[PDB]
Amino acid sequence: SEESQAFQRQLTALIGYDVTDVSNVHDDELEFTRRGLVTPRMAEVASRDPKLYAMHPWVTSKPLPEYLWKKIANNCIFIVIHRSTTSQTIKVSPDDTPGAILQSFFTKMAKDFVLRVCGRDEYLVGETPIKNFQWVRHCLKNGEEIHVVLDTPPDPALDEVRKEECDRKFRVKIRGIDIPVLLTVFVEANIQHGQQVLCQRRTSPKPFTEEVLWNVWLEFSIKIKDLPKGALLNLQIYCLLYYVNLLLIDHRFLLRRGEYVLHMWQISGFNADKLTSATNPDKENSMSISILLDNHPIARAEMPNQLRKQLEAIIATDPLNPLTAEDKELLWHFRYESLKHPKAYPKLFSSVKWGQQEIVAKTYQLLARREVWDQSALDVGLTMQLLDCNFSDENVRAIAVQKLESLEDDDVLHYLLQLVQAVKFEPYHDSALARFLLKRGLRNKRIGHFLFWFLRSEIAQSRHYQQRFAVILEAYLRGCGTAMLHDFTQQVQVIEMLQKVTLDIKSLSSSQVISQLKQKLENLQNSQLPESFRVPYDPGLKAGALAIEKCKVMASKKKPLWLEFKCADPTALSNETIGIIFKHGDDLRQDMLILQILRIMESIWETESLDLCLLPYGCISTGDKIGMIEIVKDATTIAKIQQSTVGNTGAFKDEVLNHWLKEKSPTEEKFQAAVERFVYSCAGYCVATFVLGIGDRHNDNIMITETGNLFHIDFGHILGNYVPFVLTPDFLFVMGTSGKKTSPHFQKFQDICVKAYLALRHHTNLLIILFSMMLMTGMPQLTSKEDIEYIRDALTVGKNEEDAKKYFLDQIEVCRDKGWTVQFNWFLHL
Ligand SMILES: Cc1ccc(-c2ccc3ncc4c(c3n2)n(C2CCN(C(=O)[C@H](C)O)CC2)c(=O)n4C)cn1
Repeated sequence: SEESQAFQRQLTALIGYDVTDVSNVHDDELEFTRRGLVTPRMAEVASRDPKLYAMHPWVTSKPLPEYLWKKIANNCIFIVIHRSTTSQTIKVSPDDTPGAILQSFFTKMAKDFVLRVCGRDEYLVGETPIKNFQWVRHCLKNGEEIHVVLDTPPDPALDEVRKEECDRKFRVKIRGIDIPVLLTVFVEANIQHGQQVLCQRRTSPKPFTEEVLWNVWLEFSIKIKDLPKGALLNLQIYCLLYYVNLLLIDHRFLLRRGEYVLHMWQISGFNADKLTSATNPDKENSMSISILLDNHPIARAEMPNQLRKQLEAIIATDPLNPLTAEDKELLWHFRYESLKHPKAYPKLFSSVKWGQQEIVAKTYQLLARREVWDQSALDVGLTMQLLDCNFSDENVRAIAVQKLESLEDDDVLHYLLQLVQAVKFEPYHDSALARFLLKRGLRNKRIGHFLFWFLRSEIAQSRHYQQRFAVILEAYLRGCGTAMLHDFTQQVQVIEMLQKVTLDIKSLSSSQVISQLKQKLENLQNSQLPESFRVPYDPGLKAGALAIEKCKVMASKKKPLWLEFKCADPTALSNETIGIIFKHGDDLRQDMLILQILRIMESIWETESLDLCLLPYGCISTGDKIGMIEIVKDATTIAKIQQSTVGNTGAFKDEVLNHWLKEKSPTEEKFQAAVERFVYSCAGYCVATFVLGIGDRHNDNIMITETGNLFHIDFGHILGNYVPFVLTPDFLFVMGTSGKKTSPHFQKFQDICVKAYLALRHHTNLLIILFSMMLMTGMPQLTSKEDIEYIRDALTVGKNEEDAKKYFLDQIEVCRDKGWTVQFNWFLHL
């Protein structure tokens, strides 16, 4: 068509990369996957209830926690309804369904419509108890009234989707390399499967010059018939300067034959990029390498006591404890006993010699007998581990994905960020995981909204993986709907203009500066910007006009914008603005990863009726060293609370914070809250920050609210260029204690710590796989391997709870002993 040739022009502005281009490819895998995805998209589209998908309730089926029942008086919750300007409060039992709340409104008063939340694009539709809606649970948690404005349901029609239509050893010739500019140099060629190295050959050292030829045949000691699907020819160049990869078996199961001229990635300064099947786009600068392939089809007893226990002691250890050869042979030989334990599956499948046809054969035999796995309750940590870089076999990976299909929307959103990062571990573009994320993001607008920005973030700052991601996004967009498709267009229009203002103001560096900013913010507020837009980190909110008066640039080398917006929705029960920081220079990708692990930890604590009161504030990476950050209301930096009444000195006073807190409390009662709120929040971050190894931080990078909530910021600043945590004399002061001593609050502190710390240890393996995946996909440079193992030590694995409660309280003590040494040390950092 012609429209459809322009429709693709919009997608390409939404995606941020051109997926029709075919100039940095060397085969039809991408078109093949774009093509392959057409089906699961239309498949999912045709299956979503059009209504429930237009109104996208945000529900959970988990149990309403204790701390929120004990915040309810008596099976009685209050929902303040709004029609016009009339109010009316009503009684509700936590078990009252939203649909039956109208059989209590068109009947419970006399002398069609659906309940929408005031100020937000959030509804309470569908057959759920209201105690189970997230918004309700958020209003309960922070002591707030539930305001709904009854009105007309959106029209599914606006969601409508636009209409569719041999024993021969393997060998490879290294013709030679060539860099358009500069030593001795040789080529390494490895056959890899899941970080496992099947064979390795080399070249003769040639003289490092702008061109180098070899015309050699490197014969491998692997039979053609023993190549497993998903095996990579991995080509590298030492003097290690460059790598590139090529799948030996292809998306159509063909042995790869022909000539290839592959352009190569440079090292700099382990991680996920190094695994990509993508060649460099930058053909002008990139060293390349030329090669040639011509060579096609593709195809229980008992146990000694000591052995069983030796096997038991293997199954039990954490995901990072290395497997010896003796360990592996033992898992393999007793594989059938090993299959009875879902916990065994990562290590058992790491015992497989994947370079051997017949072994792989038996492994698939093993997978066919999968009932104990199939029948076991979903364990996400177990499941994440089969999706990491250690597994290249499709059938193994796909049984992990099968296990994820049972996640309800709530939990998909907890792990969405890292499931999307996990795509980098997929050997091929079309996978069960890439299709799984398609389905869940086509079924649910909140998942799909977030999926858009996660994918879009990667496309804009990763050339290693943008193509694969581009293809997944396109497939998403062709199924989200015109409504959302238009809503996504509003959003990108806005954040591209603001990024522009962001980078511009940044270069201009002040007295003058404050002038320009306000002036550019005057332009955009005409007929270039639309009237409003969903805040990307909180799809619930629509931002209207820029409170120009309130906007500003900030003191900070790289100089972020402090923007504020009016809520674009009239039914908004207040006139508080929406506050966003736009910033360049920080790797906000790392911040996303840490923030989301924080939400997971909050969630692990919920399982055990704890609320450690963290503030994982919204954060969306939009490009390389650029993105936006949600503003927390009524907050200041801890430093600043010191700079207030000691002023830019370092002469740290122990009394200031408990003063500032009383200085900000409306009463003495609300003051105690701010002290209740503080001791929890302080311990929440102390534990969480210590586990991740980002607890040794600087005074300026920690904040509090005029109501007691502590929370860390800037997590890129450490994991991004890099005492146990931070439990300082000022913090302890609010906790009643001084120097060396004790008090009722401080002990409470310690009891909340030890509970929280222990509660995370219950989920050791989960945390470890998440930490481990984070470093590989999001911490460039910071891998080493011996970075990974930190969280092993941190979570004090192998130790008893008793040894555990101990170790943490001691970690706490290094906080009393050091006092100010470090904060002052960080200050003295000029
Ligand atoms: C990487 C990174 C950057 C910013 C933030 C961040 C997050 C929430 C904030 N809320 C209020 C507030 C902030 C905030 N800064 N800020 C600052 C903190 C310091 N800052 C930085 O960029 C630090 C120095 O790197 C600018 C934003 C405020 O002033 N207020 C009131 C988190 N991570």
